[PDB]
Amino acid sequence: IIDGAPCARGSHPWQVALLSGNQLHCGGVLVNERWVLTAAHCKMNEYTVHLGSDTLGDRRAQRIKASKSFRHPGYSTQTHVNDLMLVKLNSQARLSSMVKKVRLPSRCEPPGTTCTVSGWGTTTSPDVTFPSDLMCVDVKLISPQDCTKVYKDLLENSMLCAGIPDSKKNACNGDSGGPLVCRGTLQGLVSWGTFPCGQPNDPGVYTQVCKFTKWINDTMKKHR
Ligand SMILES: *C[C@@](*)(O)[C@H](Cc1ccccc1)NC(=O)[C@@H]1CCCN1C(=O)[C@H](C)NC(=O)[C@H](C)NC(=O)CCC(=O)O
Repeated sequence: IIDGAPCARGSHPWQVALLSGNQLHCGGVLVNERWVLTAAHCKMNEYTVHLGSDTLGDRRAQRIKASKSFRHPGYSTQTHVNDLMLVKLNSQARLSSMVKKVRLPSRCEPPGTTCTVSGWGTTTSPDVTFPSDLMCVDVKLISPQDCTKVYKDLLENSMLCAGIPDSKKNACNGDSGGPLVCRGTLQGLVSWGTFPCGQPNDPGVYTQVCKFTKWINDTMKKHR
């Protein structure tokens, strides 16, 4: 997260981190006791899931191994369209005041809506600086017509843009799969942006979750 600040303590109980061993790979969100929702470009053979603490690497944080993951069938490693994936935990997560299921959307929030994106991604770019505390930044949803002016052919229908005019506030490497919450529901998952990160007027791009609830629900039902 670029130009942000530590998220409010305990305000993101559904935020998880996908680790490679004990090293940050991507962010993610807890859907239920057995599933984490994240970005498809974060695909790995297996993962270690961090839950229950705003401090990445917290010795007292819950840790669960995940061996199975399933990317949306329409995902492209080329364009990153449909950049979402479901990761199945090997054992069910222990829910508590600090580990909760995220609230999935029933509708899409309109352009201009103020939202919050979080993650343990780098706070600087290209030079990397990884925070120990979960970082947050508020951004506003940008209409597709307005975002297309910037990204043109890079933009696809199920991608959602968000940012603040003339501001560096944005997501960066390590934040993928992370939550973009607007007025109580998960509206996006961090997907991509420009490099270096934080270039003013270059919106952050997210997978628009309100377009995928059917797939998310059916996929979980499928793997029991
Ligand atoms: C995987 C996830 O952690 C990460 C999060 C992120 C979000 C915003 C900026 C940087 C990183 N997402 C990615 O890494 C995605 C998927 C891999 C490629 N990717 C990118 O965001 C890459 C770095 N962006 C680009 O390639 C963009 C389209 N190009 C440019 O920025 C170069 C052209 C220009 O600068 O205009």
